[PDB]
Amino acid sequence: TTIVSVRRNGQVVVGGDGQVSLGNTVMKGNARKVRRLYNGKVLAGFAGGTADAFTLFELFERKLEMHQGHLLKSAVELAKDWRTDRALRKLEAMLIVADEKESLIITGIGDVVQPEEDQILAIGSGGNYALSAARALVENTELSAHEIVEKSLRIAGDICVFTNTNFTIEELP
Amino acid sequence: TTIVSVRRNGQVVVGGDGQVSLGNTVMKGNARKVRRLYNGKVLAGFAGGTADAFTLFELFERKLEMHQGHLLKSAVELAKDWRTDRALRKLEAMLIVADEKESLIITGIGDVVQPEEDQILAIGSGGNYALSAARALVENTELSAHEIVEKSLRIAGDICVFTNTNFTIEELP
Amino acid sequence: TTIVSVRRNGQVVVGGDGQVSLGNTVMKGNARKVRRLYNGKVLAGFAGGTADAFTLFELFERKLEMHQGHLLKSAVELAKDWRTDRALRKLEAMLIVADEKESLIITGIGDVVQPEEDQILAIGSGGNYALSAARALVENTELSAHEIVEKSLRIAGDICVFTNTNFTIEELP
Amino acid sequence: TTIVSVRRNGQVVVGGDGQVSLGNTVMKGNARKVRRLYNGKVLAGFAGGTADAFTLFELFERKLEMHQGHLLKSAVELAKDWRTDRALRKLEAMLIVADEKESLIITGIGDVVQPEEDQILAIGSGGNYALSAARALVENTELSAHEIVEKSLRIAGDICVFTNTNFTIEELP
Amino acid sequence: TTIVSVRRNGQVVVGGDGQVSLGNTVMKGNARKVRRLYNGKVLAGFAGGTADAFTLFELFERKLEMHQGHLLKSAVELAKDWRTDRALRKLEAMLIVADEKESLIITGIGDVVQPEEDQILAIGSGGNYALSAARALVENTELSAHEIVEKSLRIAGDICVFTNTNFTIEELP
Amino acid sequence: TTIVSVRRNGQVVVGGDGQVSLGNTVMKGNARKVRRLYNGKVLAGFAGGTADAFTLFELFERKLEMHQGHLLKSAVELAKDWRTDRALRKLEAMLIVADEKESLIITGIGDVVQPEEDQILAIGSGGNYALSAARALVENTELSAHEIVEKSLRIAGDICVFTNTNFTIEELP
Amino acid sequence: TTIVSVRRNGQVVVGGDGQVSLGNTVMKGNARKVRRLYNGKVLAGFAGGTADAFTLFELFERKLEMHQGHLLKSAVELAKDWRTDRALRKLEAMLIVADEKESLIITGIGDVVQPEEDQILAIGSGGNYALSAARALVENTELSAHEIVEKSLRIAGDICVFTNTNFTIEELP
Amino acid sequence: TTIVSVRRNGQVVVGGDGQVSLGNTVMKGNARKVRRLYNGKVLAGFAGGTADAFTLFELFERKLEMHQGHLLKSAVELAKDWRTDRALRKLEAMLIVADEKESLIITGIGDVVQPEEDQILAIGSGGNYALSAARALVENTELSAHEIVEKSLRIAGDICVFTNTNFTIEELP
Amino acid sequence: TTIVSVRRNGQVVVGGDGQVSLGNTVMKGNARKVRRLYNGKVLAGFAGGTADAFTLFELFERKLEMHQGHLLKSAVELAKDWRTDRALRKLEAMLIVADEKESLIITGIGDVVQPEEDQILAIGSGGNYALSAARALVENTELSAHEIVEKSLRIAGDICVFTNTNFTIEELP
Amino acid sequence: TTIVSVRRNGQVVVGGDGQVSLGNTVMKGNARKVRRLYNGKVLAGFAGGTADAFTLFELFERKLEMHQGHLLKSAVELAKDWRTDRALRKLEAMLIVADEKESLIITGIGDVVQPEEDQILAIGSGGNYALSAARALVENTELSAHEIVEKSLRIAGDICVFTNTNFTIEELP
Amino acid sequence: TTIVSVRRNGQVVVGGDGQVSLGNTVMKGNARKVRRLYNGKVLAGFAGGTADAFTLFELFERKLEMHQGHLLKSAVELAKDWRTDRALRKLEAMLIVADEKESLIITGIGDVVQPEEDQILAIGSGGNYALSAARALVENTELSAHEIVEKSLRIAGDICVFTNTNFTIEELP
Ligand SMILES: [K+]
Ligand SMILES: [K+]
Ligand SMILES: [K+]
Ligand SMILES: [K+]
Ligand SMILES: [K+]
Ligand SMILES: [K+]
Ligand SMILES: [K+]
Ligand SMILES: [K+]
Ligand SMILES: [K+]
Ligand SMILES: [K+]
Ligand SMILES: [K+]
Repeated sequence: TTIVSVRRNGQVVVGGDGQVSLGNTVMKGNARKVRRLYNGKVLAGFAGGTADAFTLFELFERKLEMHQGHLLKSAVELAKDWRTDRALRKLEAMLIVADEKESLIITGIGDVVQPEEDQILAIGSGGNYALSAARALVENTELSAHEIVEKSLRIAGDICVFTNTNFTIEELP
Repeated sequence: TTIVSVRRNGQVVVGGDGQVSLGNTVMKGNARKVRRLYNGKVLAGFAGGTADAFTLFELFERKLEMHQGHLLKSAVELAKDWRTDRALRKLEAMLIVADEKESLIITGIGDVVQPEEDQILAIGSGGNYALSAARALVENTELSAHEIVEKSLRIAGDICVFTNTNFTIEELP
Repeated sequence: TTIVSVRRNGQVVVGGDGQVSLGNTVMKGNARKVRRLYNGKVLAGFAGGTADAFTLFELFERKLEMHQGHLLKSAVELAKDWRTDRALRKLEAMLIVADEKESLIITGIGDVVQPEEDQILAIGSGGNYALSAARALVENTELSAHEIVEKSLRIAGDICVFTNTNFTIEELP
Repeated sequence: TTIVSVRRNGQVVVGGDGQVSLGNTVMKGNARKVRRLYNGKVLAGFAGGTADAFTLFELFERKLEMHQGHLLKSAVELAKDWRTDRALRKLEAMLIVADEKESLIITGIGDVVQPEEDQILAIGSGGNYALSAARALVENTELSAHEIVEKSLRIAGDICVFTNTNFTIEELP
Repeated sequence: TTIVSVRRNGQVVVGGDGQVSLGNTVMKGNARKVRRLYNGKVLAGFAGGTADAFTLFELFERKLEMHQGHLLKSAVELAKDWRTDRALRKLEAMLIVADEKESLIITGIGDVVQPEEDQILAIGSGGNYALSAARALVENTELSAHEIVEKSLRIAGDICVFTNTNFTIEELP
Repeated sequence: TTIVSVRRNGQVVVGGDGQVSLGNTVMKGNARKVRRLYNGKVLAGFAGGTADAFTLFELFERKLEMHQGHLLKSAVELAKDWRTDRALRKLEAMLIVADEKESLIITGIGDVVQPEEDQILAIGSGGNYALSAARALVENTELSAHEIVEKSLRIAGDICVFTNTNFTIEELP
Repeated sequence: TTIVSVRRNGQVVVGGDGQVSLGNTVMKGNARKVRRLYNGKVLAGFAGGTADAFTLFELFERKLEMHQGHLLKSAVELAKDWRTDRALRKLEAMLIVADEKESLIITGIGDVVQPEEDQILAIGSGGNYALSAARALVENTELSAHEIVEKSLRIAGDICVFTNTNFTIEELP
Repeated sequence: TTIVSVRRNGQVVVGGDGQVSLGNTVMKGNARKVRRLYNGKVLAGFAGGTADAFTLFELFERKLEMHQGHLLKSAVELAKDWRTDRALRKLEAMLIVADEKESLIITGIGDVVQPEEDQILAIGSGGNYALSAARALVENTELSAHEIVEKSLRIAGDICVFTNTNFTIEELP
Repeated sequence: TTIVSVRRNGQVVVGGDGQVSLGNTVMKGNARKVRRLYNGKVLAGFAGGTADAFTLFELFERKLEMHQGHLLKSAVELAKDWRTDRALRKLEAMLIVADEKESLIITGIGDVVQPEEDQILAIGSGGNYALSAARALVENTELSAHEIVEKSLRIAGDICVFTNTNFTIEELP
Repeated sequence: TTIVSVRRNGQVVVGGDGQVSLGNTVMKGNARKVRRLYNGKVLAGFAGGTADAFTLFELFERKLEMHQGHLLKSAVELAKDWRTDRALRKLEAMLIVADEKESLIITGIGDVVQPEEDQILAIGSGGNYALSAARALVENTELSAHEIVEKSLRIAGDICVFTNTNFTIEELP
Repeated sequence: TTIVSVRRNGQVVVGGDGQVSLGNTVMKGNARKVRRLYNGKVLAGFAGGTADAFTLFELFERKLEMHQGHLLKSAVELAKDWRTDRALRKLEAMLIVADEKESLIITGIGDVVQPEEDQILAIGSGGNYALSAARALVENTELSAHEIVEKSLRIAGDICVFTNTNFTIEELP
């Protein structure tokens, strides 16, 4: 799995591949791993099971609702519950969330990670290949966030056997 | 075990073999791995223990009763319970459910999987062999869902040591 | 890797994918795994390292030369040396060889092996997926051996994470 | 794999199935597990790798050449080498050898086993099922060695997932 | 343990050995593993602890009472409670029950199971040895069900280290 | 640990050693592993922790009280609870109980074991050495139950590194 | 396996059971584990493979020959070679040797063990059960060495699942 | 991670690196692991997730408030809640807190701990490298606490693969 | 470790980081992992021990010498020996070699890998991060091979905890 | 095993227990583990097999002969041969040797070692218990070396399950 | 164990502690881990078995004799033998060697490591603590090589449980 997000010139993009694997075989090649949340104002990408994703995206929306739409505050609150609720502790996954203000990785191990100054985030088994390609592109070209995400996902798809080249890409605004 | 499902021309078929292997021997040879649930409106097949499967089938029917018979919603709700409940987490198996609208694989690891455009799903140790044969037949012949399921189960049976030639094939007219 | 061979209507075809993997990552995606030997009269596919393949193919040619083009006798002697010499025993590659008369699989651990009446052979991690698709196509369509190999390689490349869709296909017309 | 040997009324028969399983799939289905050695005066069957077996069969014939064709002496000498040689210790398998006087199982763990008064020997994952059926038939019917071997192999085949219905049966008239 | 049942010429027999093992040692050699239930009309054999058996047999009787002697319905309900209750789920015993109409195996993990056309059933570590001997005897002799069970138990007791030769055999004449 | 019981000429004795070990060292060498229960009418020996013993002896007394002092009935009831209560399932141990009528071993794995006709029972790591010596003495001498228990515990103490020679022996009446 | 030796009133006996096991099943039930060596002047019992036994008994005879028939000296020399020869180090087993002067256990771990004052030795998985019974008999009866060996082997056979009751007993003189 | 604190000549300093790792890769290199609490009067460093840290620091502030700035009492109560609540017990972070009076380490497993006479404290995988460098510098130079923390963090960052050289250093002048 | 090679506009470059690690700590941070061979006409990078590197670079030079300086031929010959020589088989590592004609990865598992059409190769734990960045740069910028190698090594150094930023870069010509 | 030596007031004593264990059972309880060498002038204790000890002691004598009774030089040469010869390297015994001048421990892995100012040495699994008791007795009582060794062996025999209380004690008056 | 080497102002010092730990206890406390080799012109220290170390030291001196006393060449040659020789591969340890020109670490895993510009090397479980302290002292004081080594060994000793305060420090004037 590869999910990568880039923010450039007032645009933020989150994109992912479509491969769901079981052991060394492919169960599905067109999964949609990126969704729009909170009245389409938040982009969310997940590396993990769909049902697991629904439970966590559901709660994150409840956090946004009670926390005035503050991404960081909502993210920290989600992480706290995910880290301590006996039910949620069974959900193994990683998430990337982004809104018009900032981008974050949320984990189930009590961490919420902000990006470096280049504003790029990536998760999944192939995430670091997209991250490497994205940083190269951001630091050496004028390409748009959308174009970098597309090119980075492709590079990750050609290296990671668990990442394919069937992408789902969401942009905001 | 091999369970395969094909949907074509308004017909939905789910079938499986009959071999139950204990250790590396044939425990039973005429198991019934596909069943009709929800007043005969749902087909369900399982790869795993018979007792475990019956437990999950009953729970799924309760989810269907709860969510107006909507398959995807019910499957996601079952996957969530399966993922967190102490007793259900001890239940090892994979499920295929199908009604007149859609087909899904349900897992105990937080995944609910929809088929690709071919509308085929397969599970079990021999699942991928039936999947390969079914995809070849759907894309290259005019055979019916029933015929493809029978022919795919037979091909899987000649390759997988744990898959039988004694099939139970159920269809939703 | 997936290498598959089909013989139909006087045509024999051997084709393979192009992925070379190290762990769960791809080192090369355009590998040619099928070669023409014995001045074009023999098609040879291999799952394994290129150095191993070069060694085994050069040794195989030598044998074909001294057995005046007899594939089976040449293969039987190859397998004999393979299990005899401590140097060759270190080679883990798997091979498929085919001429206008017959098709065979040769490995260092299982000596020589012939196909069933359908004359399909497959090796590599994705082999059985290709085999399942090929058997379905031979038994249910009038497709040529080339068409079947191309379609079976594709089906396997869509299921096996170690097999890709960049194929090299050779045919003995 | 199932190899079984029965001696009755001056006839000595050794037979086996034809299934070679790679992982948990049918690698090959028509293997020849029983062979005639020593100018056709010895029958030998093996449970394990084909290459490994051929290596041990060749070594056994050299032992027979060395010890005037005496089966027990040669088997003990083979067992000793198999037990200590660096390369042979890597060879995993069990063997059954039989001539017109006696039958023996040879192992790589320092054992040479003679049959009980029933004069029956069996090896392989399905060996004990064939052993049970053969003992029942020798003690309760007047069937010949050949018939008992065929019927015992078939019974083992319905129980052991790794045993085939394609037999090679050799007899010493 | 080895429990085996054969039905022939209007006679049904269930018999078992008497060894109770803890690790690789024998705690008891004269255990009675076959009992007469439902006032003598039902033969029941079990592989497992005596406390577990007492629990399951008392529960089975209750069901036979409310199902007016119907073995299958009683067994199906037994298996339902077995997988339903957390208390019963802890019971790992395996059972064989037989009346003048039919013979069945019941386990906590595989629910209820019926025999093949030969009407032989077996459970316990030595079960398959008894099954192999019994199938050979049914298919090749005119022996009574009692004779076959006695001879099959003996063959299994001579192969399985956890089965002995002190048998308890019950017959429904 | 070694606990052994012999019943001879109207006398029943239960005795045990005094060693409590942790890993390969001795924590205590004078533990009292045999106690008198039910108004001194029942002898009880335990292989396991003291607190574990107290919990189980406590419950067994409650069983005797509600089951009219019937040892077998009380033992089966204790085993059922021990086998299924989530709390009791954590207690790992074995027990021997004896009254003026009979002797029994109670386990936490759903079994209650009665002695062979020689009326000797033994548990603990050294139990089978005392059992061997006891059977030799019972079958070949006229020694009293008390003397055999004492001599058997001593023999076990000289063989098992986890059994010592500091005994606690209770007799009834 | 159980081999036990007792020396009483000028007679020394070595006896063993006949079971050869592979995993949890019996390969042979009438093996002869005790032999007479050195012109019938030495008794030898072995727990291990037959071929392994032949190699070691062969060398021990060579030691006797060059060491004037001195058992202890010959035993220590055999142990030294067994402990250090790369070939012999592969032989896993234990031996008991006895002559008219003394009895010894020889191991492959650089040890030669003399008996306690009771002059009883035992090896094999069931050896300590025969040892316990033998010591009880020697210390409490007037039975002959032969009778004690026979009764001890029987007691071990009823406890150890890897020891049977088919004995081979040799006496000297 | 490496967090280290040194107190010298009325100055207390706490500093840490900025690497956040997941497995053997870096998720972030500019993390701020040292924060100013209690309106600037308390320096706090942490090894662990940011969500965990936010939780523990908010809880610590609350305690400082009710203990009127008493670091030790506040830390002791923090550690009490940490091991008491099942929610907090899931938090694995390690903390270092320091005010103008004293410096302490607090963890969920080891409660509160104070420094040795040199007043150096360190946590994180690289902690002991920083501690070793700091002890050498305190005992052999006149360097300020700030200089020592900066130099010790650098030495640790050059040895530990999970610690980098992007430091955040806070001082209480 | 990260070694990466790019060939662009008649220039070929091989560069690597300087970190040598033992477990999770750094043994050396300025290792030179790229050398010039064959009279400075060949560039060689290695991921593995220095002594191991010297042995293999030494042999590769011997191959060049006897094979007229043909890189591919020399590489295949080195791989064959490395794959089969008992001494060389102990050397675990990966190598990249380049001359004015082509670039290759040589492994000890019988493989020699040529680059894709972009002519980029990379090995080491961080190799795929440099590979991702290099491909992004080659496909989207006009930067020189030297500049891409430098920027790619840097990106890999910021992600892989086992790769640092102390580079050694060689260019040809 | 426990061997301990104490030197006090011109007396040196070496004593050991008598237990020989195989796994968790006792093969012999009256072993003599301390011997007088060099015509009575050297006391030698050993933890290990008797064959190993015979080998090492005969080799040690030879060295004492050529070093005219010099214990240290003889021991240093012994240790040299021990780690030099592939035959001797297989010997795992541990030794303690003492003469009227000094006491030393010699092992195949740690060469020669001398005692601390208290002149106590101990080897064997129970060694450190004897050492702890001996150090307490030397530092706090006026007891003779013989009394201390006897009392320390007893304390160790009461704690270590592999050490018994049948001691052999030798003293150089 | 902690061995550390520092070179400064023409002085080269190698030192180590004296603790040898067997299991988790202090086997010996005054080991001599640093030795002078090659006619006193080379200093060598080891982390690992004493016997193993002495074997490697002897072999190194032979390499020095072979290569005109050149340290690096000799170290690389030793590393090559250590890497491939069957017996030497069983030798677990790390070495530090130093002469008047250079210092190196030699490993059995194909590595020969030179120090960074600080000219410091350290090995052993406590090596990195001594390394940290030595680097702090070399970069921030004017202490001599000898003083830094002693002070670094002491700091390591307060942190590593396996490192002593009894040092052997050798220097090359
Ligand atoms: K991919
Ligand atoms: K099958
Ligand atoms: K693929
Ligand atoms: K089968
Ligand atoms: K048995
Ligand atoms: K004991
Ligand atoms: K037995
Ligand atoms: K670092
Ligand atoms: K790094
Ligand atoms: K003891
Ligand atoms: K220490």
